[PDB]
Amino acid sequence: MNIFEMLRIDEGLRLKIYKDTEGYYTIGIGHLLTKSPSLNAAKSELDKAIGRNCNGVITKDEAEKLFNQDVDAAVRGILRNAKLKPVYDSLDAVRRCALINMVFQMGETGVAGFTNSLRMLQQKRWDEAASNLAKSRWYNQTPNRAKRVITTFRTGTWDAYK
Ligand SMILES: [Cl-]
Ligand SMILES: [Cl-]
Repeated sequence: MNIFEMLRIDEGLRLKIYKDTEGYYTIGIGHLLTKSPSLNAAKSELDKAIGRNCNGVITKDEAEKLFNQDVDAAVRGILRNAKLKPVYDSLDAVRRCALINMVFQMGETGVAGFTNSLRMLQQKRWDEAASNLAKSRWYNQTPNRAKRVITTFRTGTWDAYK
């Protein structure tokens, strides 16, 4: 199990524009296109992202190319963030995947907002951080995925994914 396989399980793969859990226009492997209600605002973004006229549809390769960019961007974002970096640095290899997962899903700014949980992870208080992470909109909106990530933070193993 690695970060790629983990996110691919959590996000799925779709070759045609679809709407995410929040109702936003998405494509491929969790690649957010626009928060705009316009399908046209989405087809536009998509062609801009791919560099071709897609007409809302992409190939597997194109979807994986986006996925690669987004994971890389997620990682560099954590490393550049004053709030996130220390946390990441303090963690083992499995738990690091769990933080990258949240960041990919909710953006750097969102996760950086989990002040208390971040502090508990840094202190290696696994159980307490798992409890606090659960008191969030995130967990209430996408409970199965949140539980998986949370379990990963609690245990340090890939159990939740196998
Ligand atoms: Cl709550
Ligand atoms: Cl879910």
